[PDB]
Amino acid sequence: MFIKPGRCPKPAVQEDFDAARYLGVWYDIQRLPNKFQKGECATATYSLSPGVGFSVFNRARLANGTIKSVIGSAIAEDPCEPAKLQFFHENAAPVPYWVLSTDYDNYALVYSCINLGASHAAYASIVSRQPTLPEETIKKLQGTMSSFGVGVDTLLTTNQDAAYCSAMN
Amino acid sequence: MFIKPGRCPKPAVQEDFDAARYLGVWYDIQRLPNKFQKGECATATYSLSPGVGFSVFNRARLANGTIKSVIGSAIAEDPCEPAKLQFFHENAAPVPYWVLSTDYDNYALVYSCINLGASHAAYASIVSRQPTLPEETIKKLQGTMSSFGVGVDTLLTTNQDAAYCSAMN
Amino acid sequence: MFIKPGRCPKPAVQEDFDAARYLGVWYDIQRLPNKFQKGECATATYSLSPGVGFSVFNRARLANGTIKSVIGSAIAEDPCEPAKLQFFHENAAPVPYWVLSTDYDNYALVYSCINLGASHAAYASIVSRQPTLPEETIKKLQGTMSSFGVGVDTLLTTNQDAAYCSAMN
Amino acid sequence: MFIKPGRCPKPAVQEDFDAARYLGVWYDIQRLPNKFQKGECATATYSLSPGVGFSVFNRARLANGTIKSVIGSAIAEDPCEPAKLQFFHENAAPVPYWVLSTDYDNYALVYSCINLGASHAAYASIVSRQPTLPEETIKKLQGTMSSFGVGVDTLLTTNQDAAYCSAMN
Ligand SMILES: C=CC1=C(C)/C(=C/c2[nH]c(/C=C3N=C(/C=C4\NC(=O)C(C)=C4C=C)C(C)=C\3CCC(=O)O)c(CCC(=O)O)c2C)NC1=O
Ligand SMILES: C=CC1=C(C)/C(=C/c2[nH]c(/C=C3N=C(/C=C4\NC(=O)C(C)=C4C=C)C(C)=C\3CCC(=O)O)c(CCC(=O)O)c2C)NC1=O
Ligand SMILES: C=CC1=C(C)/C(=C/c2[nH]c(/C=C3N=C(/C=C4\NC(=O)C(C)=C4C=C)C(C)=C\3CCC(=O)O)c(CCC(=O)O)c2C)NC1=O
Ligand SMILES: C=CC1=C(C)/C(=C/c2[nH]c(/C=C3N=C(/C=C4\NC(=O)C(C)=C4C=C)C(C)=C\3CCC(=O)O)c(CCC(=O)O)c2C)NC1=O
Repeated sequence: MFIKPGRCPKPAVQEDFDAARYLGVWYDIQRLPNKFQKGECATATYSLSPGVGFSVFNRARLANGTIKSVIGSAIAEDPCEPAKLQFFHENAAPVPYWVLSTDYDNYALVYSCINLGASHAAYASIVSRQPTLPEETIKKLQGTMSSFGVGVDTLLTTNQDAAYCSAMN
Repeated sequence: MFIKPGRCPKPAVQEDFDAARYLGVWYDIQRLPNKFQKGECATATYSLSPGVGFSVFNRARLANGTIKSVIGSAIAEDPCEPAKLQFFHENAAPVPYWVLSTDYDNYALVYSCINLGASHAAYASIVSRQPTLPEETIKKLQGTMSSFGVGVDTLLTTNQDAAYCSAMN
Repeated sequence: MFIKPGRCPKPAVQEDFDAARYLGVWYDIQRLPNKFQKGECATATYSLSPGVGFSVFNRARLANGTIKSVIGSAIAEDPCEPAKLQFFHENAAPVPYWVLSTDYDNYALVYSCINLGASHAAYASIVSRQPTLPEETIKKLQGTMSSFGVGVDTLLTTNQDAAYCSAMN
Repeated sequence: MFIKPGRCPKPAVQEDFDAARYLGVWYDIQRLPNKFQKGECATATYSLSPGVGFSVFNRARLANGTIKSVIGSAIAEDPCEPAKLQFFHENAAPVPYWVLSTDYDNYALVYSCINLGASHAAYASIVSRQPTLPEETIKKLQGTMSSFGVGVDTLLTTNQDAAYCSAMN
């Protein structure tokens, strides 16, 4: 995660967030540097749960070409704030997952922040329904991140090159 | 939930709890009074989840013969404490669910407590793999409940009459 | 605490809340029924703390003329939300304390809610800098309470009779 | 804080922890590397609170000779676990503080852990009533830390040199 001074901000989340339209495959496009990051080509696949919330299956391509995957469950602990989710990954403690912005069909902006006293740890990701996203959409989502203090200059562009990422197919 | 003096106790939970063996159908036998309890003939069905934890489907027979059902998800937030679950029901805030004692094939004793300052609210339930449970097992589980301050003569016996409950089939 | 259907509401809190001006003595005027309420003539005294937040000293007149007192600490866990405090009483688990409305020199409306699955438990109190408060102010604060579902005809009027309460002096 | 893979461990805390005997001045002797650490010569001063818990005043000597200090409040949220404290520092989010071991008159071992998904952030400190502690006591407290996975090889010895730390007097 990205660690820096200050307490977690509380940005606005997506209004009338509809988890049913958020299901399916998302590609990782851009994100904060992540000390724990294993790989490239990252996707998140969200699916139906017979309980509440939805199920999570994330996949990434390690430098050696091995695919690393993790399974999880996503639940909105407050049903009146359906965009403020808790993610329960196998063998992980619970972490927050906030959908700050999505149009369901093209893009989403996700934020996770955990307080560490007078510092905090964050994930922040731009994702896409495709392995790329238009520069115009990226710049708008970067504008949203700068409005709660994310340094857009620090964001890393994920490797989604078709040949490099072919091991994912 | 039943409101009583004192902060939540912390009873011992089932050693080496195995959620796989805990899945399937449980019948409500006896429980604490519950002001918003709907119905009798109550069952809990626990099933596989494609993410973490397991999925919850509870059913009860309302007075006019309708079956009320609720969907939920159960997750052990700490995998080293697998008998201390959080239940996430549609339309409810998270509640704890502690498996105090089970032999998986006959009985379980479950407890849930939320602190209210110097007072608390609790659920406590004896459940069975059949619509009845032997008196000797009920008595042993009442003894466990009395060891952390549950009053035995508050417990209600659930109506599990085969004719009254036949709408459940 | 008073148990009712529904999950906790989230009423608006006092803008620009200034704990320094909120210190000193407050008299209980009206509150929700409270099964473990001890006494009448209730006052809350808030004082400086050498750490963060402020210190709490609550007093009430028991039926046999003894004064019951409790010590606590109040901390706003998020300094950007200074009217959303946590109160830590001797012998109690943490409880929320939200200053919904105050003019610092006459009245305050305080609210505390804890979720119990699909139901909740709450405290709600109208307090005054004097042992009485004008009817017009009581009526306005009842209107605020009714806007998030408090039933006005549940509220109890605290005994603040100068002769009955004289043991408090 | 020190960040590494895995979830927070839950080590045993000091039995019958008595906050009254823990009050006064403690010197920082040894601790985990701390990405947020400002200075050397660190002391913690714990004092009476008119509310619950105790008040905190920490001081350290920066490389330029300026003294940095912070104020805080310490509260045990569960009165039955008085060694498991929450520390509320001015402008910080709440952080845990566990007294793992103390004899009140010579030494204490303190641990703080916050989960970051499949990693965690920790503080771990050996403190003393004096600017030094016997090697025998340090080695015993290091044994306690190794028993829940702390790498004693990573611990840093705090500069408590009388001449360097004279700016603290
Ligand atoms: C932004 C919020 C965000 C959260 C809450 C998050 C948490 C998170 N992601 C994980 C894995 C993972 N997370 C991803 C990918 C994603 N995960 C996503 O939330 C998204 C949007 C993607 C990208 C498409 C992958 C591929 C893994 C497994 C490999 C790895 O650990 O890097 C893990 C578990 C690590 C483990 O088991 O070792 C956590 C706790 N990651 C995030 O980026
Ligand atoms: C002891 C722990 C215990 C917990 C944590 C618990 C929680 C719990 N049970 C619920 C419903 C329900 N719970 C049950 C039944 C059960 N529920 C069970 O956990 C068990 C063991 C049974 C019985 C076999 C049923 C039938 C419903 C739906 C009907 C109703 O609302 O009463 C709800 C939601 C109510 C709503 O949406 O209005 C909560 C929060 N109930 C408990 O009894
Ligand atoms: C509305 C929020 C509200 C909160 C958070 C609250 C909590 C609260 N009040 C308590 C006691 C008490 N609380 C009060 C009085 C007050 N307490 C107040 O917060 C206010 C505004 C007054 C009144 C002026 C008194 C007199 C006691 C001690 C007597 C008693 O236990 O009833 C206790 C501890 C009980 C014990 O140790 O047994 C709690 C948890 N009370 C509330 O009314
Ligand atoms: C081991 C638990 C432990 C906790 C919970 C802890 C938390 C903690 N210590 C802080 C400051 C501080 N903490 C210390 C010192 C100490 N603090 C102590 O808990 C102890 C035992 C000492 C040492 C004697 C000092 C001197 C500061 C202020 C200067 C600095 O930020 O380094 C801050 C606030 C930083 C700020 O306002 O910028 C936090 C959150 N530090 C810890 O070491």
